[PDB]
Amino acid sequence: VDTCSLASPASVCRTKHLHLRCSVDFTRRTLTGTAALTVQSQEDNLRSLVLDTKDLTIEKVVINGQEVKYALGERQSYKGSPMEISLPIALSKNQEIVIEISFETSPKSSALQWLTPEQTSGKEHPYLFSQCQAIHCRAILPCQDTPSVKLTYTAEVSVPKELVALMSAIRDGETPDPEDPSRKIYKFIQKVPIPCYLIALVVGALESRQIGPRTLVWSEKEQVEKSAYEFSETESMLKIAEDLGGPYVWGQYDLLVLPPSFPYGGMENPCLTFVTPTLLAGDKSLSNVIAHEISHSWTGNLVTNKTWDHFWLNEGHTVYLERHICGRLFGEKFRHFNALGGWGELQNSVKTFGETHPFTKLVVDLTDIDPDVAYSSVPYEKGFALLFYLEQLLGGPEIFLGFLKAYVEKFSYKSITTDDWKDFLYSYFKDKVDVLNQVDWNAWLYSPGLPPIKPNYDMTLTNACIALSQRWITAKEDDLNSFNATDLKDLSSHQLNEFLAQTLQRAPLPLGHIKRMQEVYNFNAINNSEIRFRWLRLCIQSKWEDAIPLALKMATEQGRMKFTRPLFKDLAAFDKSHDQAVRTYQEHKASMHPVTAMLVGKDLKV
Ligand SMILES: Nc1nc(-c2ccc(O)cc2)cs1
Ligand SMILES: Nc1nc(-c2ccc(O)cc2)cs1
Ligand SMILES: [Yb+3]
Ligand SMILES: [Zn+2]
Repeated sequence: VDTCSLASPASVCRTKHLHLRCSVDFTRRTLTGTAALTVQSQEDNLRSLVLDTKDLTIEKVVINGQEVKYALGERQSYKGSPMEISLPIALSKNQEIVIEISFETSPKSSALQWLTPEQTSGKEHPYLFSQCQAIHCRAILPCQDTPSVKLTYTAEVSVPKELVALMSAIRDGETPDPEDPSRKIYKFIQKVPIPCYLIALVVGALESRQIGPRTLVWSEKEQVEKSAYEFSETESMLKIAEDLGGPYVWGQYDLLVLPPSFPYGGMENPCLTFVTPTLLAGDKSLSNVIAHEISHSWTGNLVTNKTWDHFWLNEGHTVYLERHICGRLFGEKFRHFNALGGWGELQNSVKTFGETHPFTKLVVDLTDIDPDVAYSSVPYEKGFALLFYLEQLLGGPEIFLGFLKAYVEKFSYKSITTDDWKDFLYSYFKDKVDVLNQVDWNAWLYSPGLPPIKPNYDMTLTNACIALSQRWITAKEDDLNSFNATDLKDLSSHQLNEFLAQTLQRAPLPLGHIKRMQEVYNFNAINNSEIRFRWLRLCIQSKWEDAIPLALKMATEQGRMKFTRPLFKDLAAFDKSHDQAVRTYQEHKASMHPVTAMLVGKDLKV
């Protein structure tokens, strides 16, 4: 069972389809309307069912044109409140009914961020976006909020007429709202069954530009041009992904560039990937995030984790595919560079969590744990590490990609656990079971800390990063004069980032070293978000007071948790900025994304 859902499990009943009809009210910061769920009984004599909700106001439940009895249970913290519905007529196995629930969301829905005009690029219109993963869909509409159930959907969304709605679905037309000529209805259809965490909505002053045969970029007008350039590799990435994963089944692959407060680098919403504007480096250097979101169209969206305990299936295989796309575009040495970078990231996470911490396990027990609190790079990189280790063990990339494609084919449109994956692994590689039995499965899947084996990594592109990092770490005062801008001349932006990543691992450095770095490399001028992030962390942890306003600024002017959370932690750990960190958080709290607010608050112990 899914310990994160309070709804009837899939073994009792299954939602087949959602029809959503709602209106977006910016003045009230509410979504209001009806969720019509087509539900199929999996049991004989079914007389009631339970749905997940969180901070939803229920007006009525209608079945067969009549109002029916329902009750809301006690709130169970982050899980929300179970909604039990008494069915008018007992259902047979496989019998389907339609249950139409009239509801309204709370302004504090953890699924939604409502932005005032002053929080947008254009400063004229408000903006709304959703983020349902893992378990926030219940904060938008009543549903079986579990990835074990996959449904198709249709929607009509009424918005002020000067604004545009988009969803994780194929755009199916727009018309004036016949109930209100100040409004427009946008229509949507998602014909491929999906888990409900992939339901998504944005409403705002959006413009679009075409960047490939099946891709429009959407954003506020101010970001469209930069976005179209930054993500121009999208179609070639899709073509490579199709070669590795099989047919792209989703029709459209559009991109939405969100305002700065979007909490993740991206979110793989079907037909409409959501991305952070911190990707806009000016040189396409952060495009691996697009590769990653594209790869989710197979691993995650087609083959889905059955519960959140098995989230590594989603993330590990997606990083694996992502690195193959990047490897095809830029070479195998680059795939290895990124892979080795990912091992370093895993080192950080384990060091930070503690090597006995339950959240360093590949498969976790999320019973009574808020998945938002458990989220980290561990399922990404430990997942990737396992697959890359298996790749090397089992005969190399070409062979392991054969498994990958077969795995996607096998489990498409289904939800699976680590058991299912392991069973199919053993089935596909039955001719190599002897090899497979040398894998320490208990350690890999269920033990905390670093993996029992480190894969083999090509070092070619990483050597120069390590060389320069070590020069700085081993430098004494009388050596600082030897550094100059020519040191970076043969480094790509990826290599500069990794140089900073390597050096940050040994932080603090002496304040004199860090001042010299700025003097010769002018890292303060770099706008690449990844590089700037690591540089500012390096400065704060090395106790450079001058970096305080820059770190505070980066932490608050964007909201990607990858950056914001460690920036606030570093600022709180520096005695000179500690009070500033806490105060700044308290001042920005109200206008932050609700999940980010909560997590930063936890991090700051406030
Ligand atoms: N065997 C060795 N691995 C490394 C290494 C480990 C992690 C990184 O991110 C980068 C390099 C240095 S020497
Ligand atoms: N392998 C691991 N997966 C997780 C995890 C699982 C589900 C989430 O929503 C967030 C994090 C933590 S450690
Ligand atoms: Yb010396
Ligand atoms: Zn992902």
